[PDB]
Amino acid sequence: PAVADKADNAFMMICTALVLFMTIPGIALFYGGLIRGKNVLSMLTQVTVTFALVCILWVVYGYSLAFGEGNNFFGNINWLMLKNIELTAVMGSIYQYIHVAFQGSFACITVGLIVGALAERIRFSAVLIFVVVWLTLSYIPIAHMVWGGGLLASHGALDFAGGTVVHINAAIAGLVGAYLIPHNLPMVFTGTAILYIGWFGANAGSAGTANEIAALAFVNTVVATAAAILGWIFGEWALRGKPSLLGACSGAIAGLVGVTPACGYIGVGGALIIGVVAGLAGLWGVTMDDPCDVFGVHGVCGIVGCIMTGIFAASSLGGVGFAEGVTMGHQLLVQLESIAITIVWSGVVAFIGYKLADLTVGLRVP
Amino acid sequence: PAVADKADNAFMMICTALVLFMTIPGIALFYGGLIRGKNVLSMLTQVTVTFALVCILWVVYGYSLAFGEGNNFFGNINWLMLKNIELTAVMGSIYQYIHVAFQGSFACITVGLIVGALAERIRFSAVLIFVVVWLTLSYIPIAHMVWGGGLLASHGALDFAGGTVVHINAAIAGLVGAYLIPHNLPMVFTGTAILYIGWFGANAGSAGTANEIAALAFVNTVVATAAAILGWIFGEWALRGKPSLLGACSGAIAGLVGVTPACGYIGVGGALIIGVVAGLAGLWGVTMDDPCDVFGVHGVCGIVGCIMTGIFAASSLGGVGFAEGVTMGHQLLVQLESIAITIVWSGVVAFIGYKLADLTVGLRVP
Amino acid sequence: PAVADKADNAFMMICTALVLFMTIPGIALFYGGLIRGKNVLSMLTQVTVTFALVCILWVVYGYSLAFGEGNNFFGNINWLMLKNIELTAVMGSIYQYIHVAFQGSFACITVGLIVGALAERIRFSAVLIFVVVWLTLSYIPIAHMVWGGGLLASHGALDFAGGTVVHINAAIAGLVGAYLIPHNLPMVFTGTAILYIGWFGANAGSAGTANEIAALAFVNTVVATAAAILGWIFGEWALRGKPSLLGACSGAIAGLVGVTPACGYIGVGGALIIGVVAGLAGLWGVTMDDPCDVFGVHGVCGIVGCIMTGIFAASSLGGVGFAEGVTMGHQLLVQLESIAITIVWSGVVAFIGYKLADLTVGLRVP
Ligand SMILES: CCCCCCCCCCCC[N+](C)(C)[O-]
Ligand SMILES: CCCCCCCCCCCC[N+](C)(C)[O-]
Ligand SMILES: CCCCCCCCCCCC[N+](C)(C)[O-]
Repeated sequence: PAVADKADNAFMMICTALVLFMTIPGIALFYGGLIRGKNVLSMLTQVTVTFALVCILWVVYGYSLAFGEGNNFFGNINWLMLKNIELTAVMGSIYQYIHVAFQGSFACITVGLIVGALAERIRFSAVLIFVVVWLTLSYIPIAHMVWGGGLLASHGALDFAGGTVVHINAAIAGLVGAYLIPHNLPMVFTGTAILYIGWFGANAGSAGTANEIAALAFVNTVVATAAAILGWIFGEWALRGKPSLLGACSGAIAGLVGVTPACGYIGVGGALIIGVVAGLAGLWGVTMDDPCDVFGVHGVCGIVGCIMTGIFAASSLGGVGFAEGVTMGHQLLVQLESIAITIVWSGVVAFIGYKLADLTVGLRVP
Repeated sequence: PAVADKADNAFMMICTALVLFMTIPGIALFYGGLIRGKNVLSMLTQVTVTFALVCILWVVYGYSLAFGEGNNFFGNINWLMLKNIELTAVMGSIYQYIHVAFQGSFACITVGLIVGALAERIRFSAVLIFVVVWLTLSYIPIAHMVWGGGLLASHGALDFAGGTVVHINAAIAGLVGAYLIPHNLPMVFTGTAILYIGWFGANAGSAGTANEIAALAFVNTVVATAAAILGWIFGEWALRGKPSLLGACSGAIAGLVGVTPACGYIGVGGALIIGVVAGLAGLWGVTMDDPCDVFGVHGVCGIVGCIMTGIFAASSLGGVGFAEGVTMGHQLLVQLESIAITIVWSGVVAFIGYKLADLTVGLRVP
Repeated sequence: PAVADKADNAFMMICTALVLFMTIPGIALFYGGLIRGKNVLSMLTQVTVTFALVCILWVVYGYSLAFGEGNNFFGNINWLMLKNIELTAVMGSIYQYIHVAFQGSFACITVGLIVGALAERIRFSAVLIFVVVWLTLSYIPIAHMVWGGGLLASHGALDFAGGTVVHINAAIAGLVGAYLIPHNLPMVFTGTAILYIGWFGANAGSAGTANEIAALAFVNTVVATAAAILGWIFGEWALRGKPSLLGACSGAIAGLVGVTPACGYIGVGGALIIGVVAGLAGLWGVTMDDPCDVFGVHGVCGIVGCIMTGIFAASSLGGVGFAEGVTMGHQLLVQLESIAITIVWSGVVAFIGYKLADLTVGLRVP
C-alpha cells in the first residue's frame, strides 16, 4: 500500500527542474564560451535538438528499459510510453511520474555533456545517430545496472548521484569521439553557475526524498565544490603563478563531479578531502585527444569520486557506514569494478555508435 | 475547516518563483536578442517597469477582481490591498497569500509577452496606459472567466494553465498593437531556456498542489516541448534544408504554449501528439503584421492547444477523462467558444487601450 | 522530541539553492556589467574563490561560532566541522544540516556583495585576508547577535532576513574599503534578475518553514520591490526627465533591501510604503567615496528598512504585531541601536581587516 508523500513530490519535481536547468541552458552556455565563436550557434542548436530527442526516447522506451524489471543489464518494454504506470503509481515515496521526469533529466544532462563537447567537429545527423545508439545501449543499461537494481547495484556498488552513470560514462564516450575524429569567459562562468545551482537538484534529488540524506548530499555538494575550487586555484597559483577564471570554474566542476557518487554516503570531513583531491586531480588531468577536457575533468574526477566513496562512506571516516558485512577492502574492489565496467561498456558502445554514423552519413562535418 | 498543507505551500511558493523567473529576466532576454540592438535597453526597462506596475495593480485591485466572488465576468473590490484576507486564510490546500503571488506572476508574464513584443515601436507612457487598461479590462475578466469560477469555467472550459488567459489573450493584444502601429541568438536561447525552466512552475503549479496531476503536467510539459522542437526542426529541415537555433528555440515555445491548456488533463501520448502538431503549426504560422511573431506562435499554438485539449483529455485517448455527462463533441464546442470569447474580448479591449494612449500621449514613439 | 518536517526540509533546501543562485552567478554578473570590462574576469574569479573560501570557513568554524550556544556576541567551537551535530539533529522544524546550508548561503552572498564591489581596486591576496578577518569578526558575531539568540535578538530587535546582518554590515565594510583605497547593461539586468528570484529564497526561507509567514514574506518581497522600482523610476523621471535601465534595476534592489528586515513582520500596505520610501531614498543616496554605490543602496536602504520595520510590524499598521509589552516607541529605539551597533561593529572590523592585509601583502592592486 505505497503512499506518495506530497513533500517528496514537491522536492523531486523542483529537483527535476534544477537538473533540467543544467542542460538548458547550463551545459549549452558552458561550452558556448569555450568553443570557437563561429561554432556556437550550431552547438546550442545541437544540444537543444538532442535534448529534445532524449526527452522523447526516454518516454517511448528509455524509462521502461532503464527502470523496468528485467535482468542484470536492462529492464523491459511494457512501460512503453509509460503504459501500465497508473498516474497514481508510487515509486519510493513519490509518484512514479516524477521518477520518470527525474531520471529523464539525468539522461538529458549526460547526453548534453557529450553533445556539447563534440558539436564542433561532428556532423549533425551523425550525432543524432550516435545519441540514439549510445543512449540506448550505454546510458540505459548502465542506469539500469547502477540505479535500476541491476548488476552493479546487486553487488553493492556505491554511486549516489552518477559518477559512473553520468560522468565516467560520458567522459569515455567523449574520448572515443575525439580519438576517431575560450572566447566568452563570462558565458563560461554563467554556465558553471547554472550547472552548480542545477547540481543541488541532481545530488539532493538522488535521495528521492527531502530527508537527512538529501540534507547531507546538499551540504557535501557545497563543501566539496568549494574545496575543489580552492585546491585547483592553489595548484594553478603554484603551477602558473596565478588563478584564472577558467581554473576556478574548472575547480568547481572537478569537485561537483568528485562528490557526485559520494555526496549521500560521506561526512563533511570526507566531502572536503574529496573536493581537494578532485580539484587537484582535475587540474593534473587537463595538464596531461580530449574534447573540451571532458575526460580530464569528468573522467579523472569521476574515477576519483567513485574510488573515494569506497573509503569515505565508512562510519569511522564520518560516512553513513558501509552495508552489513562489507569491509572497506571489498567495497573498494566493487567500486573499481563499477568503474572498469562503465569505462569498457561506454567505450565499446561509443565505438559502435560513431561507426554506425560514420558508415551511414559520415562523422567529419562536411 | 480548510487546512493549509505545508508541502503544497512549499511547492506553490517555489512555482511562483519559477513563473516570476519567466518574466525577470526570461521574456526580457528572449526579446533582448531578437530586437534591434539599439532598442534593447529601452525594452528591458519597459518590461521591468511594467512588471512592477503589474505587481502593484494585482495587489491593489487585481487579485480582488480576478478572484473574488462576483458575476460571470469579474469578482469584486473588498480584497483591495488584500483586506479581509486573513494571513492564515486557505485557498485550496495552500495559504491564500501564495495563491495571490502565484496568480499575480501569471499576470506579470502575460503582460511581459505583450510589452516585450511592442517595446520597440510604442511610447513608454503609451504602453503604461495600455497595460493599465488591458490588465484591468481584459486579463482580469478572462482570468476570472476561466480560473475565477466565471463564465467559461461554469460552462466546462478546459484550460489548465492559460492557453486563453495567457497565450491567446496576449497574442491578440499584440496583433491589435501591430495593426494600429535577430542580433544576439545566444541571448535568445538563454531566454528560451529560462522560459522553459520557469514554465514548469506555471504548468505544474496550476495544479495548486504537489500531487499526481502536478506530476502529469510536469511530465507532459517535458514531452510536448521536446515533440514540438523536433516537429519544428524537422519541418524547418524540409522547408529550409536545415534546422536553425531560432527554429529550435521557437519549437520549444510552440509546444510549451500548445501544452499549456492541456498539460493537466492529457496522457503522454497526447502530450507528444500535441507537441508535434503545435511545433508544425507554429512553424506554419510564422511562415504565414505580427510583432516578433507573437501571434504566429502564441496565437496559433494557443488555439491548437485549447482545441486539442477538448480531444486528448478523453480517457479513451489517455486523458484524465471529461467531466460527467460531457462528450468530446460538446467539450470541443466549449473550447471553440472559450477561444472565440478570448480573441474578441482581448481584441476589443486592446483596441480601447491603445486608442486611449493614442488620444492622451500618442502611440508612435517620438 | 523535535521532529523534522519533510515539507520544511524541501522548502529550505530549495531556498538555500536560491540564495546560492544570488552569489553564483547573481552578484557576479550584476557587478560584471558595471565595472570596467578590463576588470571583469579578475572580479568573477575573486567572487568565485571567495565564495569557496566562505563555504569552507562556514563549515570549519563559521556555523559553530555563528550559531552555537555561547555569549551575547559569539557561539562556540564544538560544532567544528559540524561535529556533535547528528545527521538527524533537528533545528526548528528542519534538519540542522539544512540550517547550516541556509545560513552559510547568507554568509556567502554578504561576502559576495563586498568582494564584487571592491574587486576592481584591491589585491587578490589582500581581499582573501580581509574576507577571513571580516567574516570571522564581523559577519559571524552580528549573525550570532541577531539570528543566533545573541545581544540584539535578546533585546527584541526585528530583522527578519538581514537588513543588519547582510546589508548594513556589508555596506559599511564596503565604505571603509573605498575610504582607505557601466559597460554591459543587459548583464547588469540579468544579475538584478537572478538576484531578485534568488531573494525569495532569502526572504521566505528566513521563515524556516513553508507557512503563512513564509507566504507573507514572499508577497511583501514582490510588492516592495515593485513599489521601489516605480518610486525610483518616477524620481528619476523627475530628476533626469527619463527612467533608465540602471535606475530600474537599482530600484528593484533598493526595495529588496528595504523589505529584507521587514518582510516577515509587515502587511502588504507596509510592504508598498516601504518599497516606495526605499526606492526614493536609494535614489537620493546615489545622488549624494562609495564603490558601486554599495552604501548608497544597501546602507541607505538597509537603514530605512530596519527603522521602518520598527513601525510597520505594528498590528495597527497591518503587521504581525510587536511582542508583548513592546511599544512602537521602544521598538524603534531598539532598531536604532541594532543599526548603530552594526555600523560601528562592521566599520571597526573592516578597518582591522583591510589594515592587516595592507600590512602583510598590501591593498593597492600592484
Ligand atoms: C549528479 C548529476 C551530474 C550532472 C552531470 C553534468 C556535468 C556538468 C559539467 C560540465 C563541464 C564540462 N567539462 C568541460 C568540464 O568537461
Ligand atoms: C503556463 C504559463 C504560460 C506562460 C506564458 C509566457 C510565454 C513565453 C514565450 C515567449 C515567446 C515569444 N514569442 C516571440 C514566441 O512570441
Ligand atoms: C535576505 C538576503 C539579502 C541578500 C543580499 C544580497 C544583495 C544583492 C544586491 C546587490 C546590488 C549591489 N549594489 C550595487 C546595489 O550595491
